[PDB]
Amino acid sequence: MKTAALFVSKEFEEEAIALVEGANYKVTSIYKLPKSPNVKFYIQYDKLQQIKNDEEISTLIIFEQLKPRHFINIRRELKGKEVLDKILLLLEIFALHAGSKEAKMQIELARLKYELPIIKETSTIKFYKRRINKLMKELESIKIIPSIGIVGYTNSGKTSLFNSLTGLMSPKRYAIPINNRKIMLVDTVGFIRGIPPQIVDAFFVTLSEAKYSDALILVIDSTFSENLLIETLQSSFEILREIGVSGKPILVTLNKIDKINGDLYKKLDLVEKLSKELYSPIFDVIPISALKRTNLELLRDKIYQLATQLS
Ligand SMILES: Nc1nc2c(ncn2[C@@H]2O[C@H](COP(=O)(O)OP(=O)(O)O)[C@@H](O)[C@H]2O)c(=O)[nH]1
Ligand SMILES: [Mg+2]
Repeated sequence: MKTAALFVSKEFEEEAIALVEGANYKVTSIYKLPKSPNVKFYIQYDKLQQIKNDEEISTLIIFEQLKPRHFINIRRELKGKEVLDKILLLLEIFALHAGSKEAKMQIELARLKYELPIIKETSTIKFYKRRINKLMKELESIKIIPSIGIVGYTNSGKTSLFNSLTGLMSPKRYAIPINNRKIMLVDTVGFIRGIPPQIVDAFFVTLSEAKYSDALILVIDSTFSENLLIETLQSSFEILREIGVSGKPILVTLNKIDKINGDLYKKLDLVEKLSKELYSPIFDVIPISALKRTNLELLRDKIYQLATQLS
């Protein structure tokens, strides 16, 4: 596929894996961040030589923000093999999920702005600012069958749910038949934790495409403690309100129920009471396991009923 070597702290590893896969990479190797980073190469020189020459690794991904000197030196070595740091990784995730011209322009504006300090540390500078100025110009100027979008935080199992329904391009829109009805399933970008300031506008503009969909499926990790559940739901419904989602039916799926080892009904009833406190209209709240294929027919049937309600 696209294979990545990923450098990440233990604290972020789980999260960064799910991010790398949202950027359509397979993680084929994982290393901690270097204790004592290399002034030139950030990662160790011998490691960089191995990755340089390993035709099974297409891309180096470092879950941190790299200095311009690191980019210059890494890109030199890799010789056409790609390096993403954390900002460029998330811009890649956005680029793969964005279908609108406005989002595409914000992503490109961010990527241009991020290259500037790299070029400055290396006329080209002038070429880049003219494009940056043009896009900013055009952005300030633009400012003046049923579709169900899948939303939720990273690692909640949005891709697992989509794959499971589809039986599986960018952006990912995939029509499926349920009974006698055709339904368009839309992979929206996730809610993302810890978004670097530089890319917040590209993030929100990409996410705000969720308002194109007739209805939404909101995916929530059931393994979360009760107070983490409350917070996740408060923040999901916070964000949806602020991007201008209003009156769209929302089907909430409490996922990963297989991994709960614990009280599913109390979790379910908490999620249901709270989601209905925070938002209207809630279509329904159901428990599933997208991995273990638990309650998939329930999910199926509820997507069909919701599609019947929309039509
Ligand atoms: N145990 C369990 N794991 C799941 C389930 N759904 C997804 N996952 C896993 O959790 C991680 C996040 O899943 P993914 O579908 O990519 O989440 P996303 O970042 O929101 O798209 C992946 O390792 C999935 O295999 C589930 O129902 N149960
Ligand atoms: Mg995913």
